[PDB]
Amino acid sequence: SQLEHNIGLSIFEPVAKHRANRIVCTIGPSTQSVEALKNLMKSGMSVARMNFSHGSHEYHQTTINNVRAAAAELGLHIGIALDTKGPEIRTGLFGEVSFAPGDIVCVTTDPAYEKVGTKEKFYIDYPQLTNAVRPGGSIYVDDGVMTLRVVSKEDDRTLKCHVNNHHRLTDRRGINLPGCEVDLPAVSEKDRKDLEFGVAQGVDMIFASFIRTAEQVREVRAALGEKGKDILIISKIENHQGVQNIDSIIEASNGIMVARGDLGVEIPAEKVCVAQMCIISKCNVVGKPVICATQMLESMTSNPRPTRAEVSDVANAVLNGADCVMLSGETAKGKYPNEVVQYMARICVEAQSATHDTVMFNSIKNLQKIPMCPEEAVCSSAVASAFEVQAKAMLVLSNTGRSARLISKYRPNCPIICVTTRLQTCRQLNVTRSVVSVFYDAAKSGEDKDKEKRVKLGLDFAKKEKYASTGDVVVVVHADHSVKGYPNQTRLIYLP
Amino acid sequence: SQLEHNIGLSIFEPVAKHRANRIVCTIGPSTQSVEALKNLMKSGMSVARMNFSHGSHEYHQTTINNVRAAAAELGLHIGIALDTKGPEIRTGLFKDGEVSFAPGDIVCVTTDPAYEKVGTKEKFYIDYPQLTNAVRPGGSIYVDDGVMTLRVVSKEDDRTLKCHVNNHHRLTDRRGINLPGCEVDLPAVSEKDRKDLEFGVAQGVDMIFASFIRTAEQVREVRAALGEKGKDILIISKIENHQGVQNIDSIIEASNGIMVARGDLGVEIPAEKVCVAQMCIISKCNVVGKPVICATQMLESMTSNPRPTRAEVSDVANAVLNGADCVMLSGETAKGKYPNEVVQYMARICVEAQSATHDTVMFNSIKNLQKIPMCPEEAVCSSAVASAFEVQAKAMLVLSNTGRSARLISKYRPNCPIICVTTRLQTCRQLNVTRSVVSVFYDAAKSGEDKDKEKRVKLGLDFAKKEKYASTGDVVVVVHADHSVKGYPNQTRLIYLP
Amino acid sequence: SQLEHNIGLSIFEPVAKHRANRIVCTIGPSTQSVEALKNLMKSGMSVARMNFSHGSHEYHQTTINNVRAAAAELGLHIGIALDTKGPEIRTGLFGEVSFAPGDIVCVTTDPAYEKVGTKEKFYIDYPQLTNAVRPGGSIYVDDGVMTLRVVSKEDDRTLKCHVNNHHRLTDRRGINLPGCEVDLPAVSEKDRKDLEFGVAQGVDMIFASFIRTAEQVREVRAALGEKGKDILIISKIENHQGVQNIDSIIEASNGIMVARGDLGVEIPAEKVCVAQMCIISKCNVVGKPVICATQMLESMTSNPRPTRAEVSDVANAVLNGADCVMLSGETAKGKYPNEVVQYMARICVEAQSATHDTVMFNSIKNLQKIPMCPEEAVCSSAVASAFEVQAKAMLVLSNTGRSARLISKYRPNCPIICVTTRLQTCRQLNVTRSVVSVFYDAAKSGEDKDKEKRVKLGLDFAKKEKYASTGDVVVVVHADHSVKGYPNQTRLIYLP
Amino acid sequence: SQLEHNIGLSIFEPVAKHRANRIVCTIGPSTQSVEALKNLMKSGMSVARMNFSHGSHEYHQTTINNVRAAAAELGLHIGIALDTKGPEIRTGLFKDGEVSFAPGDIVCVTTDPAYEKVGTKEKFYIDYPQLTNAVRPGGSIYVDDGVMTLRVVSKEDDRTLKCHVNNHHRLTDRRGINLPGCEVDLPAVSEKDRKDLEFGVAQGVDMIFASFIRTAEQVREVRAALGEKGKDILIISKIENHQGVQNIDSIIEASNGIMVARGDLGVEIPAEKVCVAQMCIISKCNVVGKPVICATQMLESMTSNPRPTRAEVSDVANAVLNGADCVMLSGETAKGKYPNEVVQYMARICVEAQSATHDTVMFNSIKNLQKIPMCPEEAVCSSAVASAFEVQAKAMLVLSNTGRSARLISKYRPNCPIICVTTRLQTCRQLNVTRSVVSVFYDAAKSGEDKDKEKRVKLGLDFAKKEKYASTGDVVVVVHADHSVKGYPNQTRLIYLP
Ligand SMILES: O=P(O)(O)OC[C@H]1O[C@@](CO)(OP(=O)(O)O)[C@@H](O)[C@@H]1O
Ligand SMILES: O=P(O)(O)OC[C@H]1O[C@@](CO)(OP(=O)(O)O)[C@@H](O)[C@@H]1O
Ligand SMILES: O=P(O)(O)OC[C@H]1O[C@@](CO)(OP(=O)(O)O)[C@@H](O)[C@@H]1O
Repeated sequence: SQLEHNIGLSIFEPVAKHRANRIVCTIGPSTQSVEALKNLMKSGMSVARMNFSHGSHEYHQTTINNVRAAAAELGLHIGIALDTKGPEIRTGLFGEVSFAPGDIVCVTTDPAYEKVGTKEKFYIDYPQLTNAVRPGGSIYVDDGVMTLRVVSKEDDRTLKCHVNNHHRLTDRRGINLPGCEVDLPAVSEKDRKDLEFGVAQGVDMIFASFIRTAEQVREVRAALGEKGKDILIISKIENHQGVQNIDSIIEASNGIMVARGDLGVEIPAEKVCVAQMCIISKCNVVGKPVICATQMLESMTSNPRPTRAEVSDVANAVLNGADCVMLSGETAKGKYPNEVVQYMARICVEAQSATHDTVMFNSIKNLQKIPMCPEEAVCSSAVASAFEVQAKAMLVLSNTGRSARLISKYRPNCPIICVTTRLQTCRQLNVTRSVVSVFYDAAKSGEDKDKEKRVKLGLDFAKKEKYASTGDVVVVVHADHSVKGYPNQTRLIYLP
Repeated sequence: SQLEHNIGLSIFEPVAKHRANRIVCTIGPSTQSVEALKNLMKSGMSVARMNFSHGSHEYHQTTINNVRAAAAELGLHIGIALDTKGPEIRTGLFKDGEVSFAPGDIVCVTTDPAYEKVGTKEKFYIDYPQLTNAVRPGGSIYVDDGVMTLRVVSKEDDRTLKCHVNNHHRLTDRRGINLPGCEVDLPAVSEKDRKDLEFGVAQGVDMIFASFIRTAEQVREVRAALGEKGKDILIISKIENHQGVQNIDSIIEASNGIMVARGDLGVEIPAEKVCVAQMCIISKCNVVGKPVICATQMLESMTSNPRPTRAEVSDVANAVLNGADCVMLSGETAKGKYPNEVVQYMARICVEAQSATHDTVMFNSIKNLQKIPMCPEEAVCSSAVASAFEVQAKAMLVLSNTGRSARLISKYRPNCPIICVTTRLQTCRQLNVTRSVVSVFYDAAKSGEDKDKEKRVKLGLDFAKKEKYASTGDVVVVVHADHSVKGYPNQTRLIYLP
Repeated sequence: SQLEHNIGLSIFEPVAKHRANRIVCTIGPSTQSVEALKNLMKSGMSVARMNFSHGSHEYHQTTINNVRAAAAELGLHIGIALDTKGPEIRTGLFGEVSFAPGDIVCVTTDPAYEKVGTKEKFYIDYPQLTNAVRPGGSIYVDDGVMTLRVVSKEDDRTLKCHVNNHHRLTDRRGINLPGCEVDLPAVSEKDRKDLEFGVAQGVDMIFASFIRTAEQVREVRAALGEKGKDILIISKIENHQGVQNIDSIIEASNGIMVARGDLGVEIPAEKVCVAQMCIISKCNVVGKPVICATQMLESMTSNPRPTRAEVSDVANAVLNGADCVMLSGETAKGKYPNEVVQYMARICVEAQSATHDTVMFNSIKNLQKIPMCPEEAVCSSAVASAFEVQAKAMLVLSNTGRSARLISKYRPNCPIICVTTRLQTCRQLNVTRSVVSVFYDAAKSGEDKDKEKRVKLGLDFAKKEKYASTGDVVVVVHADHSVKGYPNQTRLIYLP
Repeated sequence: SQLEHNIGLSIFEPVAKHRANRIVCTIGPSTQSVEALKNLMKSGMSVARMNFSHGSHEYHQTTINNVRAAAAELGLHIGIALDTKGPEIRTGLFKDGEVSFAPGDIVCVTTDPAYEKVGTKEKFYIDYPQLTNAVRPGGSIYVDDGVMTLRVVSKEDDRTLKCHVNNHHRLTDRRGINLPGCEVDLPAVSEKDRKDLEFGVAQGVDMIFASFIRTAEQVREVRAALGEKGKDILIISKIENHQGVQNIDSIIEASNGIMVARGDLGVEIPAEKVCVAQMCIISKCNVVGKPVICATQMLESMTSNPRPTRAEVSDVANAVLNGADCVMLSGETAKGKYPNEVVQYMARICVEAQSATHDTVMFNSIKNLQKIPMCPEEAVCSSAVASAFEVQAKAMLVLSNTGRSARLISKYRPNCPIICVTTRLQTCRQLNVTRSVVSVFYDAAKSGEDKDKEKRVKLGLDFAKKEKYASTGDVVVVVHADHSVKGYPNQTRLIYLP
């Protein structure tokens, strides 16, 4: 039981030597230089997030170039993620006002009130407004620091609203419709240009904002088009629809972000913790990477030490089952970008060492539909045989990354060394728990039909990184001599 | 499995009507007035914490009087907790009242009290005579809440360590010292604690939060300090350093309860190791059935902001999921801008984590670790909770004079309120640290002996009905003694509310 | 796990002192005298079975009188069971023949062939014959020592049959239709007279032969009528229909007999073991007594020692979960009636001591629909609290026996002392595992509204029978001072 | 749970096509002819047992030759087992060749060999010199297969016990003696066993069923007796008395397998305690992965009747449910009227009990009791069986030269056939005592080295197809070594049948 595992926990035992979970950092002024990036990588960054809410194509190009130069200097494969600005609902032009508690205000969707507007009749660029918010429900303004409650519908396009608290305003502020189905495009026009940038520049994954339906995930894929077919889509769940539609969004995506900042505006703050637990477990169950985001070490934007709550939050995201934990402002524009990543890495390792070896393995395995595909039977059994011999490492050949993700899904307690023939697989596997990638250049080194070259490369990597030594058993997953497309074989071998 | 339970969780379902977990609030200038305290109680405060690190007896008397007046007007039973300063290690003074250190700086620290008032950048005093025994070369000394770190380089003599400063810091008079990973032979109770404890006993406080408990032997010395007049006051031991964590079993045995004092603990042990200690300490309390409080920075940002961070919301939820009876607020309510709002948030998060808890998993896990044979009252209490799950009881009702039997039922983590009918007002107040329990006072002076339990049972069932725990025709599980057994409950009944 | 429980088993540990399972014996010439019966009771008999297949009303009256006198001498409550002859299918008159392997024969249902018949055209008194057995299936003759396979339908009422083996014949022999729905009456005319005898003489239960449907169980109850409303009906499952309809037969009956002798003729012999396991567990799950019958110690009809298979069979019926095990020929007409019952009792105790304490409790509890009725919550929790304190006995007040059966359903490891106000409850509880009955005569002793007299009677019985001593905890189940109709209260008390 | 599994059982469902359990038959005048033996093999005999309690070497040679000829004509691999007489305790002779005892009779028994040929009602010989040490006053001596019982009353001298006869019995020359609950210091092997063992080794028998094993030390003495030429012959130890049961762990360690010899055991220990020993011994073999045979009277009534009793059917089913690899027939096939029919019945009951078994419960239970870390081949074998369950494999295929790896897979109780491709005919024959296994012989003399395993794998997959275990496009789990590892299998593959 969890309870019996807990009472056996000790703060005096050595922690795991090899960190399983993965850290995503947002880049910004704190961290854009090649030097800052290198330190960030030494500190524990596996994925660089470009927040496309702000900055131009030129700014983000500097980010891209600088990441790639930092990584080449350190001999690392660092994934690069494009986080889209996303379709959004905003007020029209004004140039300011002030709305102290108790006021009564009118919001219009007629586009002749866009450039005009005042304390009494201002624009909202969402043209379906008087559908979504029926009388009695709420309109959130500016990440919901200000709440408005609609009484009724004035003309076809205006609603009447009782203001609830203090606040100032300015043009083009952010609007939320909490608990309301929102019928926006998956992809804004700015998003189209940003995605096609991302394709052209070869980003590894897209963090797709405000994903509400499976259909919107497919819109994002079609926009990536043919040249972008192998770019991961990580759907950001940000409102009640996302949560409602989670099953089918998962099916459509390569992975999920629990985008708690935005989600905690759209749904009551205390319900985010139910959503988190639910979503992370649903992803664990299908073997798709999941990322926990937002304010995880927030106070380290300004302090050299995190709060007790913040350490807890990181530990528990790991215990919940998240592959990755993310940093936003902490690394983008904080005083202590390196220290915050180092803390995050230590907390990960600690939560990982407190995790019961085999509980996830069994739980996940018991929820799988029988019969399995052969490769999944091979990968789950390989993880079982890793526990059985206390393997210090596993080794998988994977070109797309599929097989690595499939092993990671069963949650072994050792590193998964993935020898791959694709640089982009090395980068994309950065969002998958446990996996460590080694590139085999098949053009340079030859075909390796019998797998011996890649196996040797992987076993030598295990020695060099001090995962294992001579005479240690390693579990090795790839195809036999004739099967193509997936691994059908496991071997236990002793390092020479 | 947890994993299967998670995938079935819903944000769309109604949440539990009755909050199981309890909230301890620290009182300060934000919240000390009668009016502020009524608001706090309405928002969900069950225990008022006084931090005796600060403030005179007069300040705290006002807190006590105000809490009592507020609770009287509302008809609530509210616990009052006295949190001791506890013994301390501190530097001496510095010349000019301050001195600045940079990395690489070598400084001698001495336990020779000659140097107490004349600290410099070269040499300063630390008031712990066992210093040169406690930290060897290589070991660390933490200054000013760990903000500054010293590596001990060598022992110069039997009272002097040569140290290396690890980082930039400005140091003022009499800063706190922490000796990570060292035993520490301070008394259980300082001279000041005695005057505060005596004050506590005189004013009739319900519990001590005893600072810096490292051994069971110190818990007993706190009990001895409270004397005969304080024999009934709960001792909740604060676990604050590596020793406390290492001796947790015997400290639990000796205490009435535990507080995981995360702020201090995370200065003594690496910050990341606090989550491991929390999970362990909380579970070990659950297993023996003693209340445990989780403390420190749980909603810290709401000291200034009307909304908590995402980290802070999950912290509260996860403390409840770990199994904590209580969650605590410190500066959030002592000194903060939004003391009502933060208690309201804490209460909402509590209810949400409770509703996301698998109903029977704790019950089973806790039951499976008990030694067999149980004493009869524990077999009675655990089997009552089992019966409650089996009929989906909306409430349980237990007669308890000391609180023992209420705490014993709560140990098994029912998913419904536990209505306790008690003959002691102090039990009413002290059950505020116990999950699920709701107290009703039976006045035996007014109403008579109640040997056959009928009046107390009627009072409880009326309470359940009035307070909307249950309605006519609902099954309620009722635990007390039969007509002859004395000293503990040997009987369980299932009863339809009349 | 079962496997881990097994490897811990020891043949050197003391066995349980108090036998939980119950033994039914068939009476006959070996065992009809008052003396023989007394020894049989001393040996371990809890229920006397009168086999109404043979013997007259007068013969069985002697059995009844003699049982009641033996029991009164020993101060015991012995249940008396009437096992009905049952509707049956038989051939017509002949006066004999012989059918060595390979022969070809014709069977008719025209009743003008009843008194006549020979090697070539003999009667079968089941008039729906050419419906049930379609060409290709089989007709069993004389407990299926002889099998016949039908080729086709000659005239409306005749079938043509290929004989399969040697055998002789005589008038009025037993016929089975293996795998065929058989549309007979639940109650034969002989059965009506026998049941009304049973009512008049006050038998405790009816072992109802050849029960195929719930509806037939109700026919048996209606025949018992008003004066017999409280007589247990134990339905004997004897063919594939019984097995198919088991759920609804269980619902209708007070209990079940797995009538393996008859069942092993109707269905393939090896399938009886699947049926046994299934039926016994279904009864355990609803808390209704079940009896395993037929050939359990067969060879002890003639030998003073059982075979290894026979000892195994008894042990495993107990391990399967059966309340009772039965003896037929072994006690009715064997040389060693006392020894066979003594063996059976020792095997029961051994299997009981090898049973894991709490596995049944949990298994049964986990299959119950939540919410439970209050009395069932009380009874299951009382058994849980018995395990928790290692109670040496439980004590229940029960007038109908309902509450005793409900405690027994949760399978405690100690005796269940039942204080009852009805002599017939004492007798009927003989088919329920663990239960030991004490009669409280309320007319003689008074009302006992506060339960103290019956509780004292039960606690004194616990002392006298050496279940418990002064200072032992006992779990005591009855109503509180105001509730009527069921127990709502449990207490743990120390024997004074 | 078992209980939930039971309630879902159906008599109407199709049963498994391939029998997992194996059947050992004793050969006698009913079954010795080539023709009788072909019929027996077609009916399901996998191992032919010779009972060396009776019969000359010539009789048994005929059995061996006939078994081999029958199996050759059918193309079957059939194990041959030699069951030793074993050492014995017996009475001496009586005057007039007999003597009758009644209850209450006092009789002296002596270990003085002077009395060996002149037993009377007053005094007779028992050929066990340690008698007066082994049974104290109060203890029992069992005569003539326990049919007669003596209570030892007193010790008259160092070679004479005064006894009380418990029951009526007529006693003839040289009846068997059993000393219930006493250690018994007979040799592992009698002088006769040596000539039988030597005969066994010369004729190339596949296994010994070694009688009356009480200690691991005796198992080793049987192995030493078989010498170098018999180093490869399986020793299946017969557990026959309390010692055997008490030392089962070390006897298991020393043996290749166990037979629960219920007939003899139930003379030594109370008859009811045999079910407890059976369940324990069978499970302990399952846990270490050594074959276990259940024996004695399993279908006894079919010695004379064409149909078994209800007890006998459940006995076979329950031995299979306990976990026995094999079930045995003795007189049923040696001396009986219906030797084919009884084997056919045994086989049908086996298949029914197998189909009623929960597929994965054994796998899990067995796996959870293994020490971690496993050796790599056991991790390979148990994980292969896991993969078989996960894809609902219709067969597994394993390369094994000694049988070790086949037995290691069988240990984990897959629900499908385990096809073993072996390079030794003797392994083919010896795998007949192992659940699920079906052997194919690869002739390395004819067909070559097969270093890369491809020929042996093809032979196995062809076998699976020909024998209707699986068809084209079915997944099959395949276990052997990779191209470099020697001595054990380090590799598992899932392969679609071509
Ligand atoms: O790229 P994924 O989809 O993970 O499949 C990789 C697997 O396919 C195989 C066989 O096709 O790759 P490879 O051909 O490169 O040797 C396996 O060896 C390898 O484990
Ligand atoms: O006869 P059953 O149906 O078991 O009900 C008996 C129960 O009812 C009660 C209460 O009605 O009987 P009683 O009135 O005889 O005292 C309980 O005390 C007793 O446990
Ligand atoms: O005879 P056992 O002990 O089963 O060992 C057989 C195993 O060893 C190996 C390797 O040595 O045999 P082989 O050399 O005959 O190919 C594996 O292929 C095979 O599975």
